[PDB]
Amino acid sequence: TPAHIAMFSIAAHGHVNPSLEVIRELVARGHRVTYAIPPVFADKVAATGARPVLYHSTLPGPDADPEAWGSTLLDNVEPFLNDAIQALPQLADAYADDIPDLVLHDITSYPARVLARRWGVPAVSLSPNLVAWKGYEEEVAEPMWREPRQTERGRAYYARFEAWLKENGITEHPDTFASHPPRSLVLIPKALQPHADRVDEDVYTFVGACQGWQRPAGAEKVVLVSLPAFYRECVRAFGNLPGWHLVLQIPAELGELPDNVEVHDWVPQLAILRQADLFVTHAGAGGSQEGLATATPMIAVPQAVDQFGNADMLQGLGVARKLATEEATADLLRETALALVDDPEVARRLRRIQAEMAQEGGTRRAADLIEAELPA
Ligand code: NA
Repeated sequence: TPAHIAMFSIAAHGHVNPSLEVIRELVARGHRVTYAIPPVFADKVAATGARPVLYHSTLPGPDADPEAWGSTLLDNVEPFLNDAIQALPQLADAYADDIPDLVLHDITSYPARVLARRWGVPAVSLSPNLVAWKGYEEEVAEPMWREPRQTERGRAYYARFEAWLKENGITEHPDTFASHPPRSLVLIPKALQPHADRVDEDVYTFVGACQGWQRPAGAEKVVLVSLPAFYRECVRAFGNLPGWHLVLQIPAELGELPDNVEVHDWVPQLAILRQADLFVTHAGAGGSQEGLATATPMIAVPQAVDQFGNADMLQGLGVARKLATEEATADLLRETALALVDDPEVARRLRRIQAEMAQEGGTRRAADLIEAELPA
């Protein structure tokens, strides 16, 4: 009698954590939720109340080095196809006698898309990062693929992808299949989406609200640094700076610590950000999102190209300064920190963005929108 919603993802934190609360909420509303997942994340998934449906994925495990996921475009993308080809039959079999009413999936799951179509039920894509805007194909996708696509390997990748879709009754081009879902909930704030003005809001809905430690007395400004020489620059930057208190998430090669510095291997990030006045971050999604949700200005120290994207966005919003690790020295860190925490306009902008995020809604709204897709 309860509707059966089948969620699909892979064993990667960034492709599971962002929708965990949505899944929990759907279970709380009485829906029967199953969640296709590799065994390493069975416990994680079961904790939401959803039933794990186990399958073997050939993608790197959640603890693998980022290098394992590849350095080139083809190296990054082929694994998702290879995985999908071998995962599809496993999942088809697992669900054969219990076809769901609706398919939910993280963007990485090609099998979810295929099965939704095979089963004749709606699919809802859940994006943990930015989505395509109108013009993306000409502006980003085509230029990006222009060279690899014309190589032998590239031609054979796309040939293989087309054939696989053809074997499952799909005639959409693989680029459409992969990058252009019919319906998507975007789990990042619109503020972190490039060209958000050209995103098709009949397809995509931004639901980026941040639905997902004690400040020392005498601390007038609290700075959290989260994700060597850089940590020591931070110690020199904030150590014994009057009124400041530094929380360093990093481990005895930092040297002697001043009294206003505390170091942890792990910290409750969101809990500290609620009581923090500055956040030094690598500017991945999540970090960027929690900074905005807590109206905490940021020093963005990006390294992995997308972070350079988030960082430029944040800096474009006037709520962060982007620094290279070459610039990330004590004097510049301190100067930047003083300038950001003392700027009433930075604070005003953060309040605006925080309010916009609240309006997007998060968990409750996402669950509503998923229910609205129940062919019902
Ligand atoms: Na804050």
